[PDB]
Amino acid sequence: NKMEAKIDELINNDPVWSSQNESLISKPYNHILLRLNLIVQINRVMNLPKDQLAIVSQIVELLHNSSLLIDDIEDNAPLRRGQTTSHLIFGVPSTINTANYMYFRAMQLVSQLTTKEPLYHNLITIFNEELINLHRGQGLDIYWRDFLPEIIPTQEMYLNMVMNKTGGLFRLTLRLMEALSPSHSLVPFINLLGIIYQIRDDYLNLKDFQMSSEKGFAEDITEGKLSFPIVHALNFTKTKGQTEQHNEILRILLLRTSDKDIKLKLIQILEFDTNSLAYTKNFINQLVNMIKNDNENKY
Amino acid sequence: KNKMEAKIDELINNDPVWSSQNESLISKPYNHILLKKNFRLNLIVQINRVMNLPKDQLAIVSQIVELLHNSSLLIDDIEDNAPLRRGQTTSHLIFGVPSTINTANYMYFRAMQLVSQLTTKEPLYHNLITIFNEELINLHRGQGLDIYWRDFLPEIIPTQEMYLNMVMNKTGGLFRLTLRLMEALSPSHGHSLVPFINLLGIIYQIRDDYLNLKDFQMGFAEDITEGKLSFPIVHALNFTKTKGQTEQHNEILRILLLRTSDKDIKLKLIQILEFDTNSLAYTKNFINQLVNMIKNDNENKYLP
Ligand SMILES: CC(C)=CCC/C(C)=C/CC/C(C)=C/COP(=O)(O)OP(=O)(O)O
Ligand SMILES: CC(C)=CCC/C(C)=C/CC/C(C)=C/COP(=O)(O)OP(=O)(O)O
Ligand SMILES: [Mg+2]
Ligand SMILES: [Mg+2]
Ligand SMILES: [Mg+2]
Ligand SMILES: [Mg+2]
Repeated sequence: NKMEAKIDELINNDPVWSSQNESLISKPYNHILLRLNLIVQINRVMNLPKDQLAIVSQIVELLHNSSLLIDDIEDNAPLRRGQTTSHLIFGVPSTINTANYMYFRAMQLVSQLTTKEPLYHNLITIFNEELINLHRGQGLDIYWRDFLPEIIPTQEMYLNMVMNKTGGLFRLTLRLMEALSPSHSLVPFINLLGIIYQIRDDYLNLKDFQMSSEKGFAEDITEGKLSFPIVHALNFTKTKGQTEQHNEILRILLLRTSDKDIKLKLIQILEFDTNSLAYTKNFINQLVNMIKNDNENKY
Repeated sequence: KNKMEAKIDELINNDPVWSSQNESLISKPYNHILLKKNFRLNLIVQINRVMNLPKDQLAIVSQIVELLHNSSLLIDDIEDNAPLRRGQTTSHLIFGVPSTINTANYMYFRAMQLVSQLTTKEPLYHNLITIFNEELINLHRGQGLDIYWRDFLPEIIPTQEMYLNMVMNKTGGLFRLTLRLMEALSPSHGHSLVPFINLLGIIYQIRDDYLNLKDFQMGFAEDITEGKLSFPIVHALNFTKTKGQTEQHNEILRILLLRTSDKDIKLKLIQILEFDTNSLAYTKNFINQLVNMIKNDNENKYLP
């Protein structure tokens, strides 16, 4: 009976959870803690009170930092922001759980943006839709990389995955803001910005290695990722009939090598053989021009 | 310059592109575990006898539960480095850890979208999202504490109480989630059945822990390989500690820390549990006491 009593108290109450415990499972997340400027610039247009902007901001940082914990497991990364990745320190298991834990903490902050039922309903739908999109882009990015060469994505395919994957968070922040704006839509512009952002990340990952084997590590090659330059090189070589080059590119990616000279041979293949690096640079300026060269404010 | 801008223009002005083919690719890890219910759907069907939801609504709740459950297994298996799930090879060993994690997470939000099709009644919908959000936070708290104890062993040796609060959260979360949504949707229903569903969740987990050691002794006893702080183990470790049985307490710990697949060694542990601590007999008596609170609930305190 003393057991059955202690048990009756257990089941007739909320599940117990201390802050000691909160601390123990937040380890992976706190470690990565060791944007915004953008949210501020856009708010000049949305005019959200500071209190509400703060929450939108905490929400995005929670989803973002969490994404990195996961992406680093998925991409098998050893370094983020210059430190060892959380999963290498605390393990893949805790990191997955903590990161997924944070997704829901973020969802939980949404009920603090409003007390109005209809408005709340739209913030949840937005949250849910963009998260579904983020996983869709990420899903494809991982599939192409891991089942290569089952699928050699074209430039258009890569661009759509980028819309979902990177455009996803950009759109979630904006759409939340537009829905809260007490005050055309900026989504298209934010979509373009996300694309510019992802192709630039892809680009610099290799450029900061071709210039200094101590500026970047061209980790993307190690991961075997189908970056923008890589997608350009694989299609270019197939189209120009460069079978050997096409195949050597695949081989190097499939190796998942940390060899600096092998990574540098691939970067130079993109440099002189396929001109993927020039192509990517020029593609980035063109995308930026669409913006800088918009006097009619269509963006 | 000009045709490339035309295409980028079309691209950024449209919703993100997604095909049915892409959906198949992203679902492979999921559809793979589907080849594994009429016992999860059974309890839902019986409980509806008390909640009386319109069938199609009941189907949605149902679909939501298959998604969360199945996706949780995809992740638990990665998290527990399990080679087998219900007989076949786990998805992460076939499709890889990356796709598996992502596909399971993708399903979490798919399940969340289903929730907003259970009703459009603004008030009610908020209670459904709160419930969903609340139980997923709890499930993750339980899961995180179970993983922590296992991966940090022997830093913290949980007590029985501790193991039970962890269970309320972990396993009880999906049970409560289902129940609470059903109850909030109910058109009818007496006292809340959460307490009963909580007790049901505890029985289920401990039963799971017990059977995993007992099906081996009679089941590969994977829980030993994983180094999991199960109910019998939590009992063996505290019992031995309390009896100042130093060398057995340590031998238990050495074996769990071996993360071994050696049947001889897994057996050496099961025997410490039978002959030294009697943890298996003790776990058995515990499940029985828990079930008796149900079989002897003439007052209908927990039962409907
Ligand atoms: C926002 C959110 C909750 C997302 C959940 C799904 C998820 C893990 C998305 C990945 C987000 C992302 C763009 C990571 C970095 O991309 P990358 O692969 O190029 O990695 P890098 O930043 O190191 O270049
Ligand atoms: C419901 C949901 C969305 C969950 C997501 C988070 C997650 C990984 C939950 C696992 C829940 C659970 C009790 C799994 C099995 O327990 P176990 O560790 O004893 O493993 P086993 O049941 O295979 O023996
Ligand atoms: Mg990455
Ligand atoms: Mg990535
Ligand atoms: Mg498990
Ligand atoms: Mg587990």
